[PDB]
Amino acid sequence: LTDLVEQPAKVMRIGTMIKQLLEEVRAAPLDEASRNRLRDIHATSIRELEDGLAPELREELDRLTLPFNEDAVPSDAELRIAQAQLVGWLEGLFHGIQTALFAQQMAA
Amino acid sequence: LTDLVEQPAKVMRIGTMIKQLLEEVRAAPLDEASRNRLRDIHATSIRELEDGLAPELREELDRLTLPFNEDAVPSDAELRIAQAQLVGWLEGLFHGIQTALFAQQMAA
Amino acid sequence: LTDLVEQPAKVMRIGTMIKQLLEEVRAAPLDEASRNRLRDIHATSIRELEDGLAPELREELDRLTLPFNEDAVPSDAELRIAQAQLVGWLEGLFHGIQTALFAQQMAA
Amino acid sequence: LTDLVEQPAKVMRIGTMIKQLLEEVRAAPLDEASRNRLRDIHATSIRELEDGLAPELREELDRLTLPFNEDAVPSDAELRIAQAQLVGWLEGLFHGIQTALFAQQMAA
Amino acid sequence: LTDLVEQPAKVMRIGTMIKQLLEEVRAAPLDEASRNRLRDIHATSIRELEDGLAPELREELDRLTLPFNEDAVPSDAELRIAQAQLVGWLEGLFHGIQTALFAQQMAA
Amino acid sequence: LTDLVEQPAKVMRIGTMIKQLLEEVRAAPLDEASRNRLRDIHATSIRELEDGLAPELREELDRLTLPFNEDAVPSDAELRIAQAQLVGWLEGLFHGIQTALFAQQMAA
Amino acid sequence: LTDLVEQPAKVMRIGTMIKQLLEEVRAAPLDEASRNRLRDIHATSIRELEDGLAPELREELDRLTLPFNEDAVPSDAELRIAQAQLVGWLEGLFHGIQTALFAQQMAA
Amino acid sequence: LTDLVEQPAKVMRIGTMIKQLLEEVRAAPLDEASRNRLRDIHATSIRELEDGLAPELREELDRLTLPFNEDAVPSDAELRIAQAQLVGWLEGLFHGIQTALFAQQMAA
Amino acid sequence: LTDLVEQPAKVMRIGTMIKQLLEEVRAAPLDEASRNRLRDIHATSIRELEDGLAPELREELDRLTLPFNEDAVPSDAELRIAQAQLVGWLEGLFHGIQTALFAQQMAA
Amino acid sequence: LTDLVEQPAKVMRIGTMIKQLLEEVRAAPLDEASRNRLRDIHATSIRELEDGLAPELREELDRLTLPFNEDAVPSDAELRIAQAQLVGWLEGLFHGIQTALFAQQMAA
Amino acid sequence: LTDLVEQPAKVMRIGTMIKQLLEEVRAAPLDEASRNRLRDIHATSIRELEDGLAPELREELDRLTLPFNEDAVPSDAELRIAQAQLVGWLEGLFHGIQTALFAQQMAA
Amino acid sequence: LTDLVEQPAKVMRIGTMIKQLLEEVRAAPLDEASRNRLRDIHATSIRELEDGLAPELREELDRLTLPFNEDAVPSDAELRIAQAQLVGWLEGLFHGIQTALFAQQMAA
Repeated sequence: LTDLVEQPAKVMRIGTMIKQLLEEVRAAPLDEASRNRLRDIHATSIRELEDGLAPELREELDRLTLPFNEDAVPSDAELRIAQAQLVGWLEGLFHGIQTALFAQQMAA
Repeated sequence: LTDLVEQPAKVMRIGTMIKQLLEEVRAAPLDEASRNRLRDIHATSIRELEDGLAPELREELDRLTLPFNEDAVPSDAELRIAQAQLVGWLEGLFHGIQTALFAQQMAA
Repeated sequence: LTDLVEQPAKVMRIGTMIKQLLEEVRAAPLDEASRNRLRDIHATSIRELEDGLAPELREELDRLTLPFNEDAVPSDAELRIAQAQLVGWLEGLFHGIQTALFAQQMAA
Repeated sequence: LTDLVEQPAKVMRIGTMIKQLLEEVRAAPLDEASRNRLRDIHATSIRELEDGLAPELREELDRLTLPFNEDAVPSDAELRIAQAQLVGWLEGLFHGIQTALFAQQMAA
Repeated sequence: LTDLVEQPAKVMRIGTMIKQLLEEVRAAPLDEASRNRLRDIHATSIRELEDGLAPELREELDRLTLPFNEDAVPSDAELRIAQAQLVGWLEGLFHGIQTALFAQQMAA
Repeated sequence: LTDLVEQPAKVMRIGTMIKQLLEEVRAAPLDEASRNRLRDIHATSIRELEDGLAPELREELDRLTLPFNEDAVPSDAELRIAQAQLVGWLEGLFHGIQTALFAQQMAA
Repeated sequence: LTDLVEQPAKVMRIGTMIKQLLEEVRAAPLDEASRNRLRDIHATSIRELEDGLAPELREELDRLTLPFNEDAVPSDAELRIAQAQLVGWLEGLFHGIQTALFAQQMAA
Repeated sequence: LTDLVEQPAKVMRIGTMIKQLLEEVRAAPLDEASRNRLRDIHATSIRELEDGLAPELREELDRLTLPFNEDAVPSDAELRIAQAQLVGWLEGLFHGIQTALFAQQMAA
Repeated sequence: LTDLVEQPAKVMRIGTMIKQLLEEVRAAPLDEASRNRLRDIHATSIRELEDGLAPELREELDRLTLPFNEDAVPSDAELRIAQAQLVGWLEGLFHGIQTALFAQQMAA
Repeated sequence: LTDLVEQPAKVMRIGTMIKQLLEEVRAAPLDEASRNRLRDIHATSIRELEDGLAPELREELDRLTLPFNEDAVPSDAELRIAQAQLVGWLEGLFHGIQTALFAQQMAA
Repeated sequence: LTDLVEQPAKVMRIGTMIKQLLEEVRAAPLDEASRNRLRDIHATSIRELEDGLAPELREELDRLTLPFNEDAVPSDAELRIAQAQLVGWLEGLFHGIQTALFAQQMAA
Repeated sequence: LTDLVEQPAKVMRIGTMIKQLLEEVRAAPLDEASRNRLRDIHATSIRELEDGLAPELREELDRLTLPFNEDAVPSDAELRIAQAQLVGWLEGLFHGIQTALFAQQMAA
């Protein structure tokens, strides 16, 4: 299925980034400036993520994803929600790749 | 196994996404916007779950599933209930899958 | 005997869904909307369990369970009670099944 | 001894159900509705327990058990006493079962 | 000495019951109804206990035991005292039986 | 060993009873009735202890023992002292017994 | 040497009785009746220890101990002090004995 | 991949420096002077990071990174966001390095 | 060295007695009576310690020790200082004993 | 490569001095005298580090570090920031060195 | 180097003493009488310490040591300072002796 | 090693002394007298440290060292800084020493 993740080095790069940033948001509350920043960051990280994925997962991700509004600073809640979604989605994707590796390299 | 899960990678993917989002709802209370977003995510996530499930499990899931009304923003409580339901349903589903796998690996 | 649980995949599934939901009700209090929602879920979840059980256990479960009243929203308490009973009943059913399997595969 | 518990699967089911509900009573205080439901559950559960027990133990259990007064809702305390009793009685019963069983497995 | 405990399955049954009920009394305070109930329970459990014991221990137990008054509800303290007495007495009795088993089955 | 404990089962029995009751006195404060009952239990328990002890230990125990006056209800403190005394005396007694047993099992 | 503790069974007995009683005085405060009681127990317990000791240690212990005054109820403090001294003295005596035994059975 | 990180020693240095400083930001709130210094450190550190990275990753990092507004002192929050990002990006980068490396060491 | 502690059993007894009493001083504050008793115990205990020590260590201990002023009751603090000193002096003494002893047992 | 750290003894020395000092600033707040003192120590400590580094790392470190102003006492915060940066920078430098050594001694 | 500590049994004796007494000072605050006492003790312990040391360490110790004033009771702080100095000095000295023993007895 | 530490026993001695005194300063706040004494100890301890160090390390230490002015009593903060500095410098020094020792023991 590895046909799904075109650039894996890149997806565990960005996924690790977003995971880290979410762990930051939990730490302590943000101000308008920070929340704004993290929105921008989220848009860019999804751009870069679609690049490292096959059209299958690009479009699935697009279907699950809700872009943000720029006319308003999103809440610390919306930021937690938006990033947690991507963290779960990625962690389940790599669960797929690694379970495939273990079963197959077990036969072999 | 096929009679259960047509697309295993996809159902585990989406399942992890829902589990993580349930962990966020538990983390701290949401606002009007975030709980709205999570309502959407819940709807779309069921959409995407139906694809990787045989029609039996499609319809069983539907019988267990409770759509939200777009005429009111649901409470953090309803969101905890809706997401928790899919998390339990999914884990009992995959527990079935693994009992089947262990049966095969015991047979051969 | 084994003929008691006609569909084992399905009862471990639904059982896990009830287990999770009870854990949510314990988490923090629900509102009229949420607890109403779990009434619905409890009624249909029993339906779906009855599908996966032999006439013996269908009829026993029917004797032990007290359907909810549609005429009023049940308490956070009654929901814990109703879910807990099926959780204990199922966990004891599966304890019977697994001690039986260990007995047989201990024989052979 | 074997003659004591004629239906083992059923007495283990019912037992686990009773123990689980007792732990719910511990969780948080119940309302009049919940206390009523849990009383019923207690009565019906003794009904189902007598079935899987030899008349000897049927009658000993009945001598140790105390029906409730249907003219009044029992306290969360009376429910704790009654269920606690059946939980202890049951574990002390099966403890008999497995001490004899282990004696047999050591014998052969 | 096993000549002492005529019906052992029964004494570890009841002993386990009373132990459990005492663990309940410690949990949280009782009302008049519960304390009354637990008195009744104590009388019956001693009746059933004397049955499973040789005349030796029946009468020793009688000498150590103080029946309750029915003209008054005993305190949570008297109930703790009364049951703790029987729990200690039983646990020391089974200490006797099991130390005998280990020493003798060691020689043998 | 005989020169110490004429009836070992009985002295260990009663000893455990006293230890458990001391654990209850520690648990929470008693009332007029319960502390009265425990006074009785203490008297009777010494009665029963004398039987399983050689006359030497009968009289040594008596020299260490302090009867209560039936003209006043003793404090929870006096009860803690009286019961603690027998618990220590008994454990040092049985510690003597086990040093003797280990001597025999080392000899043969 | 070993001739110092004439009756070892008795001194480990009484020693354990003093150890327990000190642990009670620490538990919670005593009243005039209880602490009076421990005065009596301390005086006779020393008597009974003197029985089980060679002239050497009888006379040394007499030099170290300060009998109590019968003319006043001793403090919770003096009782802890008086009991603690015999506890340390005995524990050091038995440490000597056990290091001697290990030395001898190390020799042979 | 190897082509991705051209100067490994240098990118690891800079990374550890950034992670350490982020943990200082967590330690306690900073003053305007400290926030200014740490901003500078952030800018200079991205300068030094671009050097040890292939133009591919140079440009991806630049697309993900957000320069600060020198016309105002950023919050302790913006500093937490920016450094947190580079820490996640870096660990997800080197995670790529060692997953490929381990693949090679398993191959040969 | 061996020449240093002429009576080892006795110095170990006295030491354990002193250490135990110091821990009582720690337990809770003493009264004038207890402080007086414990002073006496301190004086008498140094008397008994000098006996089991060679004149060398007899005199070194006397040079390090400070008699108390019998014209006034010493604080719980002075008692902590004096006993604490003898406890440290004693452990540092026997530490000498066993370091030399272990040297011998490694030699042969 | 190894030619980067000209004097390794000296840089682990000075590095440990900075590590400890940062741990003190965290311990409890400093005064104008102390924090002035750490300004001096930071400036000279960088000097002494530059001695033990190849031209490469001297110049890089110079680019990353921001000397302090002699015209004002720096905050407890700036001191933590300034020390933390060198702590991370050094720890990353030595992580590079040790992974290189393990690589070489893994080769041979 | 053992030429340095002339009487080792004595230095670990006194060192252990002073260590213990310092652990006492930390426990709870002293009164004028106790602090005075512990000063006296410190002077004497240094006298006895110089005896068990070669002139080298006698004079080094003298150079590091600050005698106390007798015209004033030193603070609990000065007493902690004075004793901690000696505890550190001694522990470093014995670190020297024991590291010498291990390296040499390793060659040998 | 000689090029580093001319007198190893002495530098480790004094180092441990300084470490212990730093532990006391941390323990609890000092007075005018104690902090004065520790100033002296710090000066003298550097005096004594210079002896066991090659002239290189003498002068490096001096470049890192900051004397106190005898015209003012330094704060507990300055003392924490001054002592912490020597503790870090010393540990990085001895860490260098042990890397050298392990090099020798790996070579031979």
